[PDB]
Order: sequence, then C-alpha cells, then structure tokens
Amino acid sequence: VTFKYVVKSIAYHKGYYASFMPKPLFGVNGSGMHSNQSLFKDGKNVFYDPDTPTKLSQDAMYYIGGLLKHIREFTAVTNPVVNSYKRLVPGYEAPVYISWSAQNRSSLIRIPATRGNGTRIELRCPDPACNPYLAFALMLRAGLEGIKNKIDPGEPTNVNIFHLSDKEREERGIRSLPADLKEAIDEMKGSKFVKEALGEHVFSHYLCAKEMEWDEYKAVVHPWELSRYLSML
Amino acid sequence: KKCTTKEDVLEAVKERDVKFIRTQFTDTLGIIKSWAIPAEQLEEAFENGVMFDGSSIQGFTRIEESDMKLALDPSTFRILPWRPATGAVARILGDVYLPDGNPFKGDPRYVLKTAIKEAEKMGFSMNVGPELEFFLFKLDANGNPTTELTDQGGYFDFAPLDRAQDVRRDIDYALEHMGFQIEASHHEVAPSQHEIDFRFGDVLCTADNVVTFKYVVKSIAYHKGYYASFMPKPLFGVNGSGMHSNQSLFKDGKNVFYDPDTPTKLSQDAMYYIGGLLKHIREFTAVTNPVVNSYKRLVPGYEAPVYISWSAQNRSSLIRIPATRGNGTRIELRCPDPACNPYLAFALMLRAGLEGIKNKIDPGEPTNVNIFHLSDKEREERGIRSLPADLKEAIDEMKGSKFVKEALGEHVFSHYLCAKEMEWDEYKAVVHPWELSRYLSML
Amino acid sequence: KKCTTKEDVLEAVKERDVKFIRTQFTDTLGIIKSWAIPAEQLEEAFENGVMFDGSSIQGFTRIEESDMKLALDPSTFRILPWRPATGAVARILGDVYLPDGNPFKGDPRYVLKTAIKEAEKMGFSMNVGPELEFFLFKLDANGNPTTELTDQGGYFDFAPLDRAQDVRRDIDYALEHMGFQIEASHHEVAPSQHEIDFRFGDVLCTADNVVTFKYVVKSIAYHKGYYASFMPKPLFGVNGSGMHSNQSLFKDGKNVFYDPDTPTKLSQDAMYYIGGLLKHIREFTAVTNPVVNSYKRLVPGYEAPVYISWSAQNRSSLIRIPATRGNGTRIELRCPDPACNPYLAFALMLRAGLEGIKNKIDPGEPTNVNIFHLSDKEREERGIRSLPADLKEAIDEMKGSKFVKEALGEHVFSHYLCAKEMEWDEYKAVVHPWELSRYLSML
Ligand SMILES: [Mg+2]
Ligand SMILES: [Mg+2]
Repeated sequence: VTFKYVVKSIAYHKGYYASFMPKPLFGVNGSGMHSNQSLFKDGKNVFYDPDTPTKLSQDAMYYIGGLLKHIREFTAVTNPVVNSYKRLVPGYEAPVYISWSAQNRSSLIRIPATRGNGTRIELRCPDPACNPYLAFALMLRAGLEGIKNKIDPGEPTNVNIFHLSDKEREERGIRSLPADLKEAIDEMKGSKFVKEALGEHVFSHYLCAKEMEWDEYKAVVHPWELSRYLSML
Repeated sequence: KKCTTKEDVLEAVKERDVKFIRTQFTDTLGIIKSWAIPAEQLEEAFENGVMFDGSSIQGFTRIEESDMKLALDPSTFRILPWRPATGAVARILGDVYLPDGNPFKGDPRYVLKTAIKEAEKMGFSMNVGPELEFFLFKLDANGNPTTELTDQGGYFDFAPLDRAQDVRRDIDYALEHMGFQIEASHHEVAPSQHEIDFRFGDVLCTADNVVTFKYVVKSIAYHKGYYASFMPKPLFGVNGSGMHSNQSLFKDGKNVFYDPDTPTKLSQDAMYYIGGLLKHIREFTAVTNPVVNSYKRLVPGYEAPVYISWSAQNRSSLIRIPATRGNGTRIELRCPDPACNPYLAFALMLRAGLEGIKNKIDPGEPTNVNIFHLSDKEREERGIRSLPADLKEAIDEMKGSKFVKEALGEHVFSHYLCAKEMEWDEYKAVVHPWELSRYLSML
Repeated sequence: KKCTTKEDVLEAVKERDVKFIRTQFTDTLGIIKSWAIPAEQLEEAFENGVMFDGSSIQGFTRIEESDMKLALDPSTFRILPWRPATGAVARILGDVYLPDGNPFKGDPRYVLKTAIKEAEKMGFSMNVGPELEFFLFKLDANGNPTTELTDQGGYFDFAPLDRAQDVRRDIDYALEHMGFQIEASHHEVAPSQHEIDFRFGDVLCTADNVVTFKYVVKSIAYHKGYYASFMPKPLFGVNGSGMHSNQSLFKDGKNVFYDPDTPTKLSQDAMYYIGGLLKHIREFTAVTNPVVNSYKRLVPGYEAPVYISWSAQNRSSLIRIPATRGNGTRIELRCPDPACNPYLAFALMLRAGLEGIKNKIDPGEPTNVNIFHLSDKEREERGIRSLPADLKEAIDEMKGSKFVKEALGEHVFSHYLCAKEMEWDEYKAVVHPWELSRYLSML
C-alpha cells in the first residue's frame, strides 16, 4: 500500500506519471502482481521435502489443491476492476486456465526451481489493482482449507494449454477463469467459503459496489462500436 | 586501479559510495540486457549468485519462463562515467549457470569462451581492435530520435564547431575516464558520422567493452540533447556505418602472422588464416549483418565491400592487410557493422580462421585491381564470389552450413534462425512509400 | 456497327464528325503509347502509312532514334466514349513495319500474332475472357492521385451509395457504349475495390480491348473527380488486384477441353494443356508480374496463389477449373495482375499450353486440400513448388529459360530483362521508412 502512493508522488514531481492499470494499452502485455508464498512452521519451511522426487512436501500438494479448488470463487477480489479482464485474454503471459506446473510458465500456479529454505509457490492471477489485504487473506485461507481437507491437486500440466483444442481441454478437464467481471461476481456471490472468510459486512458491501460499477459499464456505447457498425449498417 | 577480488570490489563500493550495481549481458540477437541491484545485496550476491528470468536471453521469441543463476565476476567491475546527485553507479558482468549447476550453452558469452578455449588447445590467443562508427542526429521537440544532421563536414574534418562539438568531446572524455584507452577519434565520410578506434586487447575484454561502449555513448547524447544511432545505413546516398575488426594471433608471446623472411612479411599461417576466412565468410554473413538494413549498406559504389577478395594495397577488398608489420601485424575484416553481436561475431571469426590453419587452406592470389570497375565476365573468369544480397539469402546460406551450427551450438543456432526468419517475413509483406511514388501514377 | 474497310471508316468519320484520330500501341513493358492525327490526314495515312519514332516501343531504355512505319488496320476503328464540344474522337490500331518492309519483331502485338499462327498450325484457336480488378481513390486538392478509400464495403456489397455510385455507373455505361459486352461488374473484397468481367471472346480482340479498357476508365475517373488505380497491391493488409484469365481451345468450331465420356468431363488434351502450364509457369512469372509491387500481393494469407497446383473445387490453387462444362469449359489461371502486358502474357500462356499438348505432359494429381495449412515437410513430400518470392528471383528464373527466349524472340527478351534489371537495382538500394521505425531506436 505504501509503495503505490510513494511511486505516484515521485513521478509527478519529476514530470511523469506512474499507472497501475491492469491493461492500459491494447496489443501489449498487461501489469500483474504475482504472489510468491511459503508456509513456515517451527522456523522451518514446510513446503521443502528432500525425500521427494520433486523436492516438495505432501502439505505443498494439498496447499496447491486448495488454491485450485476455490480460485474461481474469489477471482473478483484478485481482479477487482473491469479493465482487469482485458488482461486475462489468451495470447499473452497472463494465465486464463487453471493448472499448475514446474517448468511451464503459462500455468496459473508456477513452482520456481529454487528449493530448500527458499521453496515458494507463485500465483500469477492477481494484478496491482487488487486489495493486498483481501487478496492475501483469501489466498491464505484457501490454502489452509486444502491442507485441512487434504485436497489432491491432480496431475500437473507440462504442455502448452493455449495450443490444445477445446476437446482436449474438455478431455483433460481443464477449467478457465471467469471471462468478465459480471461472471466473476456471479461465482463469488454464491460461494459460502468466501462469505465466511471475508465476513458478512465486507461480503455484502463488496458485491454491491462491484455490481453498481458493472451496471454502469454495460450500458455505454464505446467508440469501437461506432467504427465497426455506423457505416456497415 | 583494477579490481580482481570480491573483497576489492566491496572496498571500492564503500570507498566511492556506489549505491546501485547493474548486471550486464546480451541476448542471442545482440540486444543489451540488464537489471539493477542495491549495493547492500552485493555481498550476498557474490556468495550465492542471483536468480533471474533467463528467457530474456533467447530473444523476443521467448515462450516459457526458465530460471537459472548468474554468478558475478569481480574482475569485470567498473564504474559508469556519470555522477548522479544520489550516488555513484557501477556495472558488473558474470556467467550464467543452470539450476543443476551446468553452464548455460545459450549464452553468447559462453559461445566466445568455448572458441577461446578451442584456440588455447592449439596454443593461440587473439587480440581484436575494432573501429566503431556511429551517427549523431538531433532530437525533436518531444525528445524522440530523428535523422536531422548536425554538420555537413567530410572525411577527417574539424567538425562540428557549434555546441555539438562539446557533446562529441564529452563522449571522448567519458570513455577515457572509464579506461578504454582510445587510439583516435575523427569525423567520417558521411555528414555527422564519427569513428572511434580501440586499442588491442584480449578478445574477451574487447567484446565486453564494445557492449559497454554502445549504451554509454547513447546515454551521453540524450543528456546533452542529441541522439547517437548505430544503424548500418540510416540515410540513402551517403556512406554507412561499419565495424571493421583488426585481429591477430599471438603464440608464445609473439605475433604469429609476422615473418621477416617472406617477401610480403607475412607468415604461412597468416595465409591459411585468410584462406579459412574466405571459405566460410559467406555462411555466417547473417551473424555479422543481422538486421535487414545491413544489406542496404552492402551495395556497390561505397567503401562497403561486396566481393570476396583479399589485398595488401587495395581497399575495396573484403580482407585488407595494413602496411604495419612486426608486433602490429593484423588482419582487417570489413564486413561487420555495429548492429552485430560482438560475442557471436568474434567467435565465428576465430573458429573459421583456426579451421583454415588446420586444413592448410590456400587463400589464392590477391586482387590488386578495382573489382567494381571489372565486368561480370571478368569476375566469372576470375571466380570472384559475392556476399549475399539480402537477409533472406544470407539465412538460406547460414541455415545449411554445418560448420556454423557446430560452432554456435544447437540451441543458439535454432533460436537465431527463427528470430531472423520471422523478422524477414514481416518485412517482405510491407508496401513501402517508394512503390507508391513510382507505380500509383504509372499504373 | 462493325467497320471493315477503309471506305467504311472514312464514311463513319464524315458521318459522325470525328475530328481527331489517335493511334494505339504498347511498348515492351506494357505502357500504352499513342499520338494524334488530324482527320484530314486519315485518307493519306491509309494509303501509305505513318512514319513515327519507333524507339518508343523499346521502353524507357531507348538510346537511339529509329524509324518504323505503322500501317493502320481499319477493322480496329472505334469511337471513344466521350463527346468534346469541338467534335468526336476515335482510336485505331495497326502493325509496325521496318523501313525495308519487314515486320518489326519487337512489337508485343506481333509476338501474340506469331503465337496465334503457331496454334493455328495445330488447328486450334483460343478464346479469353479476363476479370480485371481495380481501386477507386479520391483526388487531393491539387488533383494528384492519392489513396483515400471511397467506401468501406465488402465482397459483392451494394456500395458505394454516395456520389461515387454515379461514377461507378458511368464506367459501366461507357464501356457498354464502346461495345465491350460486359458480363458483370461488382464490388470486390477490399474496400473501394471493384471487378469487371469481360465477355468470353477471341484472344486478339480481347488483348486490344484490355489495353483500351485501362485508359478509358482512368480518363472517366479524372473528369468525375476520382482516380482509378491498377496497382497489384496499393494497400497493406487488404486483398490485392489481380487479372485472372479464362482460356479455352477450339478446333473445328468445337471446344476441345470438354469430354462427355470422362468422369471429370475434361478431355485428355486439357490435362496436357494444364501440364504444360505447370511446368513452365515459374519461368515467365516475371511477365505476368512485371513490377516490384506485384510480389507484395503474392504472399500467403490472401486470395493470391503462391503455390503451383491445380484443382477443381479449391480456390487457393494456381489453376482452377470452374464447374461449368460443355461449350463453356474453361481453365482459369490466377497468377497475372492488371499491371502485366496482355499481349506478352497471353502469348506465353498459349505457347506454354501448346508445348504441353505437343509433348503430352502429365499434370499430376490435383490438390484438393488447403496447401497453406500444410507443413513444409508435407509440401516437400508432395513436391509442391512455389512461385518466385521477389522480382529478382523471377528475373533469374526467366533469364535462363530457353523456352521464353524462343517464344518472345531475341530482341524482346534482351530488352525486357535489362529494363527490369535496372528497375530492381534502383529499388534494392532504398532505405524505406519502415526500417527507420523499427531500427532507429532499437539500435
Ligand atoms: Mg572508417
Ligand atoms: Mg475476383
């Protein structure tokens, strides 16, 4: 939170402007906020396991399993503005499919090759417009639920998902993130886990604010429509 | 002084109050890549190295992120020649290692190191002194680069004399302040074109200096209001910018090329070395001339060579032997341009020359006449080959070259071709304004 | 009506009050050449012919004046479709003769006539109906041609509907007034692109009509405030303009391609005719695509074919056989563009086709799949060749083809190559603005 307004203030006094929009320009990569995370018990990392072929503990598998199960529900928190879903489109570094991998980078959850005390898990969905307090809290709560319930994360996806076909994705059972803000709200609105974690007061207030914001956006006539339709029709 | 140990590097940072350390490395295509490190992190970085996204090395054709570790080299530490009010700034180089500990074979620096090691097997070491040429244009009101000239001077002219003169002097002083030990600097044939010459040194050290030289000059021009460009041919009708490479092989501390007993004062090895270069120069021309614009410079009518020949007095030859003898004996190759990757270019030059020495390749009779003034029948009669006309032709030659793939390694070979192939395909489908001015009214 | 004799031509001139007569002929490179003659001189011209500078036929590579005599052909008389206040205007064609009386072999029209005689020796005659495509741009304030679109319509769209609609209708009416017998006219895929289909008629008459068609349309557009362009690719990212050619061979008044007893309703001769075209198409590609801009259109991803194949249902194939059968059986070649010379293009197409029939060349299996979707290994496995990538490559192919030299004659062959060679050399040394946008800042 401090970093955001410190950078913005410096740019003004030097004559420039720093922006945190998830996608300010079309045709170029967007701005994201990946979140490396690790869990420590008794002063030691719990993800690292020297006795496993992947050097990852059983808890780390469950932690990833919990994240994958619930990531669809609280996607609105990690991507809170309408512009956030212009970044989540196929063809860039942004992930739009729910998968985890070790060597692939297009996966939603990436495990860096670093091991030992530096073992970490990277989630690539959030963008800087998100609220760090809410995003991290849900990210922690989702992982713990997976550990508590021993959710199996399934097989990793080492292939390029974007190159696969829809039948292949259907055969492999690969889900996708919500396409737009309205779809995300519908998912997050029936999720009892999100409501329990965020509390009743924050849950209701967050939904109403986003709901009003989407309704205003859905009724605007963008200049792109005029260029394509004014002369044709 | 010269810093050799990490303790010396740390002492210098504390002494001169360096706040930021910038790594330095180049991708496959020759672009300079770097990132910043706070001064406090330096001590830990020396002990364990830095983890970074190494997919940037593979160019702009990267698909998947891959992690590998960079280990800093204290012997390459140096301080950039500008003093911000905050504090001093310094740069450093290093080696790239995969997580399993094996060195990454896709690093252009590693390619040159293997070539040096190959020469060491035969007991040779090479010294390179390159001649870099660049332009100095004006900036628009928005600070974007333009092609506005700064003076209409000529060859070796005492130009410029306006405030741009101070800008040129600042570049020379800054390079000297870094310890490059420049030999000479002068105006070039084209307007607003300048040339800077380097002293001989170890090829690895020279290659690093060339990379550092490029962004040092560019940074100075911006802060003075000008722009320095390294395009092989930014303007039509004037000479282009090239990077000639004077080179020599040293064995047992003495020059191999020099031979007092021969009439030309050149050793038998030098003849073989030239023969090896002539045989293979056509194959790796794409490396020395990587961009499309490089072949707008390789056209007849200027100092740029377009025919494969060597001479002692003629200048139009691709390979020229300067009249200097003794320890100064050298061989100058005039094909490369500043847009080339110095690591890849020098490595291929060394490997190609060594192969000629091993195989006793005869360079043939030198051409002491003007090849351009000759006719096609004469060139066919004399068997004078020509360099590839366009980037696509160069790629086709390079692609089937077994020797090039062996020298550069499989990973670099495949990645380099794909990046160039995509670049050419984009260019070939454009409708340039020259066509409109010629065909719109006619047809 | 139809004018046959010089007496009929003179009677028509007096009756309709034609004040000026314009000769019409084309040079080697396809430019339209003409000069004016007063109506009174017409009677003398028919008696003895007109002396004129014959060095204009050799293109812009002319060096020395040379005199040849043009003998007017009364059967080609026609009246231009505009009515100046002073009086009517008419055009006429004729043959070129050397002073000693021998016909001039450098005339593109004479090249086609020789090809017809060669076909007539086998008893065949050809009918050709081409499909010409062109753009319609706006003029600037100074009347110079530009490239602003007049509408954003699509394929077969009912566009334009503004005042440009009347201009489009005027072109159709003027051509009909000439007696062109237009088949159909419609909008094309690219914005402001239109296509006109000619009536399926005799090859010699068609070639003259195509030449007449070009300047008739251009003149109309100017007087209405617009500009008509025939560039093979005036805009990037949209379809180019091509001139597909449908041809058929007739013997004894019957089509020879149609065979009711075959599964494909195609005769054995038609298979050989296609086989001859496929074998030699690479050699004379420069004739069908004579300008540099032509090869910007020949890129994958559009309607233009870039692979040598023939098919019955596919469209990307170079040679397409329409589903029509019987007397209307025809073969469509999709490589040519409107910038080509109709006389040279048709003559080579005839000579190549006959050579296949004479030698019984097998056309091979048709390609019914999308070639662009296949891989390079598949194309290599299937043995699918590709058209020349750029004008320089086409010249190299066409410069060694002995068949092209034999068909076009020594004089036309040498002159055509030199003119194209000089044009390419000028283009290859230009620094296009696209290079500056990509390389000025990066390097
Ligand atoms: Mg020089
Ligand atoms: Mg069409």
